[PDB]
Parts: sequence; C-alpha cells; structure tokens
Amino acid sequence: DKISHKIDIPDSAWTIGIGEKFKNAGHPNVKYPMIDDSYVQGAPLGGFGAGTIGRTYNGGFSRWHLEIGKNKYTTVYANQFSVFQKVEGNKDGVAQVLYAGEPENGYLSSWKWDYPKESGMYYALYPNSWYTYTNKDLPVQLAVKQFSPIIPYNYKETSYPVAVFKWTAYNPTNKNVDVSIMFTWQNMIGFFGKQVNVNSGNFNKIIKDKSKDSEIVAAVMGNISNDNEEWNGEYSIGVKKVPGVDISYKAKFVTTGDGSDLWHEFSKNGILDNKDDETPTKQDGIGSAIAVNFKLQPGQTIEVPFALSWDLPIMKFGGGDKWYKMYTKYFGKNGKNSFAILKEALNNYQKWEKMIDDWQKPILSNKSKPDWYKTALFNELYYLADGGTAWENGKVGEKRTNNMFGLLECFDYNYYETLDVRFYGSFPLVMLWPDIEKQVMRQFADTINVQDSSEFKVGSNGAMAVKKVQGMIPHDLGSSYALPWIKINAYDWQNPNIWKDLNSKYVLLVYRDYVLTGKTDKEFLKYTWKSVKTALDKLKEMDKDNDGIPDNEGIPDQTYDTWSMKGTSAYCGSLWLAALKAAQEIGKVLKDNEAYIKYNEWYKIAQQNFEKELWNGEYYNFDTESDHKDSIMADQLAGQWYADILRLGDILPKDHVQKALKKIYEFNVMKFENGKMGAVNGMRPDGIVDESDIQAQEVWTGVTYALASFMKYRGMTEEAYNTAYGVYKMTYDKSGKGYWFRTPEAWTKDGNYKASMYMRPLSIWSMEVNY
Ligand SMILES: [Ca+2]
Repeated sequence: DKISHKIDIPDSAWTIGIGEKFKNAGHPNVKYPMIDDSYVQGAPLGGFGAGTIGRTYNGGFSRWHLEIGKNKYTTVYANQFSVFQKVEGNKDGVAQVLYAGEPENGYLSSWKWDYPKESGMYYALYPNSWYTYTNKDLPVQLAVKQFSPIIPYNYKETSYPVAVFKWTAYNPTNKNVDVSIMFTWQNMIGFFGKQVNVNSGNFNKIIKDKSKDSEIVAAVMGNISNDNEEWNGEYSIGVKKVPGVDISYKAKFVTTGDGSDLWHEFSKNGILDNKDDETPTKQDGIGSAIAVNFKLQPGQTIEVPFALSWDLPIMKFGGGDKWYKMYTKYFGKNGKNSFAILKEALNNYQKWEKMIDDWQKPILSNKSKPDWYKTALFNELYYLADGGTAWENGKVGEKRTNNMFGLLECFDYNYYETLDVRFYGSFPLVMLWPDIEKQVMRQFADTINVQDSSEFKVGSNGAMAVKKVQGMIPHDLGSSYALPWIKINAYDWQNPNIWKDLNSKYVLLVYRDYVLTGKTDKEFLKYTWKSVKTALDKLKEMDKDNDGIPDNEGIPDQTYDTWSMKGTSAYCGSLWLAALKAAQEIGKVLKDNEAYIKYNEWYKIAQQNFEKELWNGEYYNFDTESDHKDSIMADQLAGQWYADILRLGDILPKDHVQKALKKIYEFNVMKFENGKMGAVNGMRPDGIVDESDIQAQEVWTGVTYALASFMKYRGMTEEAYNTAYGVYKMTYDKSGKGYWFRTPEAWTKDGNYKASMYMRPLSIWSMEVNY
C-alpha cells in the first residue's frame, strides 16, 4: 500500500477490506418479517431530502433510498468504476471492474468481475468515504474519495442530489503505465414509480461543456416524456478534464445484454468509441460510460474528479400527495437539470471538501477524545440523509415561507419524526441544522389542538380508539405509505393519545431548542407557548391519585411500547418534573407570571412526591405499582438528563442522581455481557436481567448513548465512555455484529437486532457536551 500516503484519510475512519467476509453477523430473530439487508453496506451519497444511494464497501450501488421513505436493496450491476492498465511496451493490458462480486444472471457477462480480496480497503468518516486499490496485477495504485456536500448550518448544498468521486492515481513502479478509469451508469428512469413499460422512452445524451481552461464531459440519462411525475427526471455522470488526461465516452450500451458493446472497447486500450446515440429504448435497459485515459511515469501522481447527479424533482407518498424536493429551490422543478447539478459539483467540489474539513476539524483535532468515539460520532450521522428524509419545496400544483421536514423513525416502522424517539434522535438537527429542528417543532406545535374523532384499531389489544385528541401531542407526522405532514399518528400499536411521555418530551424539546441555539429565539418560544401550556395542562389531568404526577395505566403508555408502567414511573415522572421546570423558565422569559407560578407549584408538589415514592436508598424504582417495580431501569432519570442539557439544575438531589447512575453502570452495563454491549434496559436488584418483557432484555442503542451523555455531564467520564463503547463495538468492530450504516434500535444479549436503520442512536451527538 503506497497510495494511502498520497491522500488524507483520517485515523478515525471506519475501515474494512474490499471483499471482506464478515462472520459474526447479527440477524433479526422475529415472528414477522424485518428488514435485513446484510452487512454489505457503506456510507450513503446524497443530500437531505434528495433521495440517497448506498454504495457498499464492495463497490456496488446497492441500497436505494431514491424513492423517499422506501428502502430497496439491490445491486444495479451496470453502475461501477472500472480500471484498465497497460505497462508501456506490452502487447496487452488488463481491465477490471472495481466490484468485489458478480451479477446473478448473464447480463454484463463480458465484463471482468470479482475484484480480488486482499487488494484494497474501504474507509468511512461520514460524509466522506474512500476506496484504495492496491492490487498485485495493477501496477498503478488508485484511490477515490467520495462524498456529498453535507455541511452544518448550510441548507443549500446539503440538499443536493449529487456525489463527487475524486480519484488519485500513483505509479510506484519504474515503468510507464497507461491507465484508464471508467464510470458506468444505467439509465435508471423507471427503476421505481412507473407502473408499466419501465425502460420505454429512456434515452441518453452527451454534453461537452468547453470553456477557457475547462472541459466537462457528461452523460445525461433521461426520458423523452416531459411528464411531471415521481418516476421522471434525469441521472447524470461526468468528469472534468485535468492536464494530462483525455476523456472518452459511450452514450449508449445495453445493460440487459452481455455488455461487450462497451467492454470490447475498454478492455482493448481503455478508450471508448465516443459514439453519441440518442435513440430511445423500448424494452432494453440502457446505460452510459465516461472514461479518462492517461500515461503515468514512474513516481507520478494525478488527480481527476468525476461526479454523479440525479434530478428526480417529485416525491410521491402512498396516500397520493406529490411534493417537490428541497434542492429544486436551487435548480428548478422541471426535472431537466441533472447537468447543471453535476457541473456545480465538478466546479466547486474543492470548496466543498474544505467546508467538510472545517466542520470535522474541531472534533478530529481534539486529542483527548479516542478515535473510536469519533468513528461513531461522524458515521452515525449517515442516518440524517439515509432515514427516508423528506424536505418539501411545495405541493405539485400549489408558496409558503417554510419547507416542511421529516426524518423516519426507521423503515420497518415507517413513521416520520416519531416524537418519543426524536427526543433522543434529534440532537444532530438542533446542534448542526437548527433551522430544520425548529421547523419540525413548529410542525408539532401546529398539531396540538388538532382533533380527528375517527377511530382506529389498537394493535396491542384490538380496541378501537380515537385517532387524534385535542391537546395531546401526536406520536408521529404520518407515514411515507400514507400522507406525511397531513395525516398524523400513522402509528397504531398503542394509542398515543394516552401516552404519558409525549407531552412532556415535546415541552423539553421546545426548551432544548431555545437553549442549544443561544437562548435568543424568543419568537420560537412565543410560537410554541400555547402548545406547551396545553400539553402540560392535559397531562396533569392524567394524575389519578392526586400526587401531582400523571399515572401510567398498567399498559405500555410511552416509548417502551411493550413494557408496562403503572402508577408513578421513574421514566415518565422525571420527564414530567423536568418539563415543569422548563415551562417555568419559558414563563419567566415570556413574562407570563401566572404560568410561572402554576408550573412552579405543580413542580414542587410533584418533585416531593416523586422522591418519596421512588427513592429506595440506592436508585429510583422503575415505578410504584408494577409486578417488578424495583427493577433498575437504564433510563430511570431521563428527565434529569435533559435538565442537565437545558441548564435547569437539579430536579432530584445530586447525591441520589450520582448513586442511581453508578447503580445503572454497575448493573445494567457491567452485569450485562461484561459491559461490552451497552446498557440493558431493565435489571433486577439481584443482578439478573428483568424478563418481564422483551424490551427489558434489550439494549437500546439511543438510550445507551444518551445515558453516556448523562454520565459525562455528571463527571462519570470513564463510565460514560465505557457505556458508549459497547454500542460502538457492536456496531463497527470486527468483534461486533456488523451493523455499520444501519445502526439498529435494539439488540439482545446474543447480539441479534430489532429495527436496523434507526433514528434513536443519533443521540450520540448529546455526548458533545462542550459543543
Ligand atoms: Ca399520580
């Protein structure tokens, strides 16, 4: 490996061998189907709301999230980088697709597949990833840096449906070597959203944009139809000329054939035919190819940038609504702008690289933080783009001031912005894209007094319940299968209108978002204040026994939606105390004296009773009335965690909080698989995992990272990082279960998972205490 020194890969990048097999991998162990796309994943490409494309460590473009809200795992084999090399004065060169695998059927059988093992590495530090190619039959070593411009406090480039692939080639040998790099792409119009004749009308064109000291050559893969539909638009691939390289291309090869129409050209001398052909296809799949060829002398390095863009302006959801995607604000809505997007990337990618470096540097340059922690912190952010992210710029046919946003809970439970989960999962939004975060919370504010009296069947018991109750915060903002932002509470396993955490978590989220953006946005507090008061006032009515605390009802009426709580619970009770303290403070800021006094009185009464009911001398009991009420819950003091973040001070005595956290570390962490897997949710006082419900026996990755945040705030630094380390180990390490770029909600002690690609573990950003 002589190429790694020519490029700048951080030591904290997650690393795996190209073609590596992973032996230990976890799977769901479940009654009903659950997504399991394997451990062959990688960092995604694409901006927020753009649709994303998962290119795996094996090189394949395989995890398609281009249909917003859907996860489709299938390798489009035509989409590749390939290399040709010939040592000067040899009869023949060699050609190789840079993919560690081969097609299932006979399509593209002419191409040289099966890139060998032990011949390169994949590296990831989101939003960047890299591949190196260090192959005994390729004298010139290659690397590529690939990324999209995901940039905190930037709402423009961060939206773009674009990726850059910056190649470096180096010749460590003492012979001249002729080298070509070729990007192939299938014209994927019709891959989704088209009900009949999936390729019909697809056509490819070549654009050569020549200007002083500049040439871009690109293929634009579109359809002859000018229909404005979800399925229609364009893909583009292209390259920018640099000194010492020539460009060649082929506008049209057949992807539903043996591929030799292209490969016989590339494998001869790495130079394509430069044949334009705009003839539309009917049944056959088609694709385009862009290549560069160059001669490298001994010791010579060259850098060349390629790019990929996708202008698919319209997203359609299952309930029929069609919306424009955010990036259309910058490029237009007509779906004929892929070249413009690609050109912007090829002419600005160096600036984008620096902008990314600028926001990663503060963390990377902090040598007090271990690299493993940095690996997790950056790579967990994959989910902000990969989570079915929807970011609208108008209804098709509809203009407002704001752009509604939603991130999915996950793909198995296809719910936008699940509030009980975003309480944990939304840290990167508030910390890095706060204008999005505030927009989402205003969306929830707007729903508070919505009433929908139509009834739905509750999954857990089969009872009928009212869809949406006035004054209760919704569970979610809908599903991609139905009508995001329009039809809320898509979730039906339980009835969220009687949840005891949603209203308090909502208030806490509001005040968090004010505090973590500088305590200056009084307008945001003013917008949400009536909803905050309504939320707490409704929840107060659920106090059945006049102790001043809402009562859990012997059912799962909160985020642990199969784990019953009854009476006063540590979880909902602490959240309530913290929410009251937040509302007092908002009252003070807005000069609403009567609210301050009311919520101060509620707080003092509830705080006194919480402590009396639950403090047992060592920790806070799970609740007052359940069968295993003295279980040690990992999340027992979630309210105090948020109070620490919100600078609301002590809701419970310092000594008791410290004792509780130490108990959780000693038991839920250290007595669960030797502390190597996170914090199990429920442990009995005798040191055995609570078996009352499956959720008690699970580690929740997002709960664990939040708990590590809590410990860090409380000066339990070693316990904090040791607690978080087990989640990192399980996700990313060779000794773990292979969950990189699909971090799940949960695992059990055997490592098997629930709900891969989950929002909650974005809570790791709550560990950025100093930030
Ligand atoms: Ca009560």
